[PDB]
Amino acid sequence: PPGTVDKKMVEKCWKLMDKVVRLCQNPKLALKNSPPYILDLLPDTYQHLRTILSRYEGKMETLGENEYFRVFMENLMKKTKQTISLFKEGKERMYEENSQPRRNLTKLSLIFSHMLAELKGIFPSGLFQGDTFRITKADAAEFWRKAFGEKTIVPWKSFRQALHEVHPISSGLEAMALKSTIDLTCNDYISVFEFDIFTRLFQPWSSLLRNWNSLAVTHPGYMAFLTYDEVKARLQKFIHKPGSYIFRLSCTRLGQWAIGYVTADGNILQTIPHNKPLFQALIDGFREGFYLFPDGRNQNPDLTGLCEPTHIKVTQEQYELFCEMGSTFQLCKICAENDKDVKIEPCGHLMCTSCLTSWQESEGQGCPFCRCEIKGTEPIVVDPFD
Ligand SMILES: [Ca+2]
Ligand SMILES: [Zn+2]
Ligand SMILES: [Zn+2]
Repeated sequence: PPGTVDKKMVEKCWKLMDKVVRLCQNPKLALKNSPPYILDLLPDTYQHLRTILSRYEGKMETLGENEYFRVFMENLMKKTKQTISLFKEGKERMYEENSQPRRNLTKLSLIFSHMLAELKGIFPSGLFQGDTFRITKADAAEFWRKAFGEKTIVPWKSFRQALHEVHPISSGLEAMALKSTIDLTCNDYISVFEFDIFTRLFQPWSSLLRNWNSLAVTHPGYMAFLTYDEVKARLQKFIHKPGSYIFRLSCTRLGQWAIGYVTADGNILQTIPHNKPLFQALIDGFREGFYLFPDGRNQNPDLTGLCEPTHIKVTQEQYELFCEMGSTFQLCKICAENDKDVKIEPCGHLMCTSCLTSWQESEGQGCPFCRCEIKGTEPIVVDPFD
């Protein structure tokens, strides 16, 4: 895997994508129009795929041999069947908002959003431009070329080992946490589009992982992907506390941050740092007295050490908590399909049985997360009532 793409497969994905549309059109659901919107993202993906097939009408063989497209269509079918099955098992819970199956539909919608953004970035106007994809940051670009050359997409394991040579990765828990941020399409593959977005968010390249640890992993202000209405909702509690701020990612504008803050008048405003790294904007904003309380907390981090040449560490408890951020606690964070049903001793990490088995059968060393020895295992129930 992944195998070549036949026209019979593309017709199969379309039959699947349509089934998801029919399910989400249900008035009993009453989805949110705010991005990501799956009822718009799917027909756009379909309409763009036709554009791709339109340009490769006379040259279909070369399209099926394209490594990126084989991966994309593989993930498209997997993420679509995952959504269809989500409606199947969830049953009545889908209708009640803020339910665990319903929340997973939001996570999947965000991934479908990331997929279309990647497809339009790699196939502009329906033509493959992957090998000539320009990585914005220079220092990040020369790294990719040295390690992967003209490759559009690479396996996570290959990407992890490569990045490890320049920016050290102390443990597998840091690796899994790193993957949760950079692997937008969630297909165990890293593309130039994904790599570009990440290296733009956590610039400079010289202190890449040292920036990501201090801005996302251990920073209360980090909110990942949120809607502006969701930013107003959380900051509304601290509307009587000028200086209260949070920063988020936007699915409609990848690669840049959006900082929400509380004024003295009692308003919630929102700015976008443009040409300076996030920590440089937070430091300056801290001196100005606008960015004072991350998530309303009186303990604001000192990021001034990032400008200096060199030097902080992160607990493994913080890495594990970061992995549980972008989704619900129910989901296994390895496959992001099945729910947890087994606990590993003595590290206490949770997962599903299929992943643990797949890791052991693949001659893996110990726990899939921390790679520590497995003394014993015990089963857990994640959905006790339903
Ligand atoms: Ca990916
Ligand atoms: Zn799993
Ligand atoms: Zn473990």
